[PDB]
Amino acid sequence: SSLIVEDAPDHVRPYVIRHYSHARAVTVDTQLYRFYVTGPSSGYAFTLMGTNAPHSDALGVLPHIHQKHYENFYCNKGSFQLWAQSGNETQQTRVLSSGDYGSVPRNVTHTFQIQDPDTEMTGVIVPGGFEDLFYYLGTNATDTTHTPYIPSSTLQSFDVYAELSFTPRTDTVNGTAPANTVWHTGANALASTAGDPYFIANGWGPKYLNSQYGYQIVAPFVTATQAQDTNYTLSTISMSTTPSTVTVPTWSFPGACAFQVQEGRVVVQIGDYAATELGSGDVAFIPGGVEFKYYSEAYFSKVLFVSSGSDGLDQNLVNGGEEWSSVSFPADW
Amino acid sequence: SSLIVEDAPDHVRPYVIRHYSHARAVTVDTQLYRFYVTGPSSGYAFTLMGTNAPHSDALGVLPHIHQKHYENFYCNKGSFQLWAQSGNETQQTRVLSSGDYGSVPRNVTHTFQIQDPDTEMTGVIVPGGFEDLFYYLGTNATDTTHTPYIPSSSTISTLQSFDVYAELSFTPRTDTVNGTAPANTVWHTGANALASTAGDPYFIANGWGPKYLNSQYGYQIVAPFVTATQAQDTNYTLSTISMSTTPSTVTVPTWSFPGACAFQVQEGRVVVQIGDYAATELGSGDVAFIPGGVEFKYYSEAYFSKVLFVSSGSDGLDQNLVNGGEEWSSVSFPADW
Ligand SMILES: *[C@@H]1O[C@H](CO)[C@@H](O[C@@H]2O[C@H](CO)[C@@H](O[C@@H]3O[C@H](CO)[C@@H](O)[C@H](O)[C@@H]3O)[C@H](O)[C@H]2NC(C)=O)[C@H](O)[C@H]1NC(C)=O
Ligand SMILES: *[C@@H]1O[C@H](CO)[C@@H](O[C@@H]2O[C@H](CO)[C@@H](O[C@@H]3O[C@H](CO)[C@@H](O)[C@H](O)[C@@H]3O)[C@H](O)[C@H]2NC(C)=O)[C@H](O)[C@H]1NC(C)=O
Ligand SMILES: *[C@@H]1O[C@H](CO)[C@@H](O)[C@H](O)[C@H]1NC(C)=O
Ligand SMILES: *[C@@H]1O[C@H](CO)[C@@H](O)[C@H](O)[C@H]1NC(C)=O
Ligand SMILES: *[C@@H]1O[C@H](CO)[C@@H](O)[C@H](O)[C@H]1NC(C)=O
Ligand SMILES: *[C@@H]1O[C@H](CO)[C@@H](O)[C@H](O)[C@H]1NC(C)=O
Ligand SMILES: *[C@@H]1O[C@H](CO)[C@@H](O)[C@H](O)[C@H]1NC(C)=O
Ligand SMILES: *[C@@H]1O[C@H](CO)[C@@H](O)[C@H](O)[C@H]1NC(C)=O
Ligand SMILES: CCN(CC)C(=S)S
Ligand SMILES: CCN(CC)C(=S)S
Ligand SMILES: [Cu+2]
Ligand SMILES: [Cu+2]
Repeated sequence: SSLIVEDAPDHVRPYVIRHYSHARAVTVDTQLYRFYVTGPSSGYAFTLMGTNAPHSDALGVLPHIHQKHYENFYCNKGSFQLWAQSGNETQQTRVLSSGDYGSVPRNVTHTFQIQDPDTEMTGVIVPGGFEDLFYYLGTNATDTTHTPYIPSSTLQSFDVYAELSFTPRTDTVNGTAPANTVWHTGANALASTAGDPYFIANGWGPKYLNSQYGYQIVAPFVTATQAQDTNYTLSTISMSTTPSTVTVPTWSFPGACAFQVQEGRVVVQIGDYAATELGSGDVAFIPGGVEFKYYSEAYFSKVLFVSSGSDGLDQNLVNGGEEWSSVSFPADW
Repeated sequence: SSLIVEDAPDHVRPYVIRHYSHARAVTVDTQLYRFYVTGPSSGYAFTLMGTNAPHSDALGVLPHIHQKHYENFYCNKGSFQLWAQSGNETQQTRVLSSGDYGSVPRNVTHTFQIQDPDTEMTGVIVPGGFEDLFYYLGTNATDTTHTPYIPSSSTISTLQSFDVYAELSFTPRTDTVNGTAPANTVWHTGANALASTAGDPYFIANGWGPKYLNSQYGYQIVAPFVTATQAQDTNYTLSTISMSTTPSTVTVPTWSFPGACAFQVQEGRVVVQIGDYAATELGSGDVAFIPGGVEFKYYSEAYFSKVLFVSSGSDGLDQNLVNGGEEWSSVSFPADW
């Protein structure tokens, strides 16, 4: 019943789960999957999973579609290539490195390939419960030492539909194809409407500065425009420390939310649990209707944030802030 | 008084300085430099600095050589391109992303260019005190909020006294493809070996260099960046050390080495206990400094942590772990103790 758990709970409650906790681990070939937030733990709001894997010369999965789930690919570290296509639109591919993001709405064909030896892919899937597929195809892993990974169609019920006619394009240059795309060389926009895949390289997407509680920079990844009926938001939030004269705000939202620290040290105080400090890869989950406070102990922290509903923490900070063109906040309060 | 400090001390002593602490910050144009370890703070053993900067369409510094300093470029986050050339050898260039490493021995022409918006370059220079150059080039920055960087002839002689020798004829090559040039190079697509020849620059992509597994105090994986082979008389080692937790049945070892050493956490949560100071837990980018001859203990509270480690001398912690370990081909440690 303590706040920190080794596997996500089997019912909705506040919790924190450390990076590389057991988290119902399974392996699929050389890949190791951890389920930090599950359907049961989030009341089916979303799934937050981590995949660690070594370099592979082959695709990590055969090309496929999910008709009822929206997947979000975030590169925690290392690098992996992601391919995506909607309808008959041109097929897109990007090589994601640390902090890069790839959006895969429902009905978008996709696959990936792990490039670097110490690669970690954080997946946020909406709605929650998609992890059953990985329990099913996976082999349970005890992983006593908590090592990141181990050194070395008919799945319609799980919402997986094969796309055997898809051929991942092979004309990648400087991490992107086709050639007329912007990747780490300029600004990236979110898709103009729902249904289309899109990618945002670390620090190149739109940002908003909120100065109500110290400085926080929200970099939206998914908004109402893209989520539509899937009804969620996703972004990174970067944070300064909170000045001594500023009260750390208490929040209570209609929907569940969660974050995974990427950089820095973030303290979270949820419900009646102790204020707890989270470091890299650690995850905090807050049920809808539960009060919480968070602040950065580090001088700069950045977290990956997901929320069920259209008016979660990220959107609130955006609406209370202003457009902003830097990954850094002002030097003066 | 307090193990944690906001600026590197003006003398040798155990300390920890948190990521983005003031650290006697200066700005050089859009770049913000923090001096986590200085000549005075390390007894002149080495300098460890952090440079945070936005994308630039221009070189971050005019091409130059240092005759008496060995520089080490480590990419904490973001990305920057680095060019390097030893004498008449082929000019090399790589685009470094998170966890990538570039080695620049004495007498090697080099320059860099910041590519990504949130870029952080950790520089380790031997011997220490090299930072005086940046005190001169730079303008003091108060940076009250500790933001990573601030949003939006005559010199010839001066620069030489700082061990900076301009190479005006050097033209950084412009035929980069997939983050590397020339074509016959290995970058994120295969193993990188440390240079077998002293004086030659070399690069190691994250996780692609040689590694060693030490199983004496839990699992630790050392990934050497600089060894005696390369350092020679500069007399130091540089590597990353990855760590598992320490099993309850294993005693966390107490270490002491003649030379000063230091580390900056890259990933995870690492507890350090130095001398008679209280144990302190370090996170992303935090730096711990241990004077030579001072006893210290460290362990990882995270299930996996990785630190960038530098040591003065030929047989510091990283070399010790290697000597007590075995060749290893994975960035992960075994699943069983
Ligand atoms: C830059 O790096 C990219 C990878 O990000 C390299 O792309 C790779 O290019 C090779 C050679 O063209 C492709 O392999 C070839 O694919 C064709 C088509 O299937 C096949 O007929 C050949 O037998 C060979 O296997 C490879 O698929 C492609 N990889 C990706 C992910 O696109 C690119 O070549 C690099 N450029 C340079 C100049 O180094
Ligand atoms: C892949 O990305 C690389 C950068 O990593 C691109 O290399 C860049 O290529 C351009 C044009 O060839 C170079 O600019 C040119 O430089 C010359 C010489 O100074 C000048 O005469 C031209 O006016 C122009 O400015 C650029 O310097 C070079 N960058 C680097 C760092 O090498 C490459 O073009 C990309 N390849 C593809 C297919 O996208
Ligand atoms: C996805 O495709 C299926 C089958 O064509 C279709 O029934 C469904 O409406 C699509 N869903 C969305 C959200 O477009
Ligand atoms: C999977 O679970 C079974 C049943 O409890 C166990 O015996 C086996 O060792 C597990 N496999 C792994 C790889 O952890
Ligand atoms: C969106 O999610 C919020 C928060 O969970 C929920 O209260 C609301 O009913 C949802 N809206 C729709 C139309 O489902
Ligand atoms: C570097 O070059 C200088 C000037 O040519 C030379 O005097 C010195 O011996 C060289 N140093 C090293 C370590 O090679
Ligand atoms: C810059 O800071 C240094 C170190 O504290 C100080 O010695 C120097 O005088 C400062 N420069 C100015 C102009 O104040
Ligand atoms: C190398 O450094 C160590 C530790 O500071 C020192 O004890 C040793 O004498 C040095 N060796 C040389 C050749 O300077
Ligand atoms: C394994 C990556 N993934 C989960 C985000 C899919 S291919 S759906
Ligand atoms: C600022 C980068 N640098 C220090 C490592 C040199 S060009 S010497
Ligand atoms: Cu999928
Ligand atoms: Cu230099």
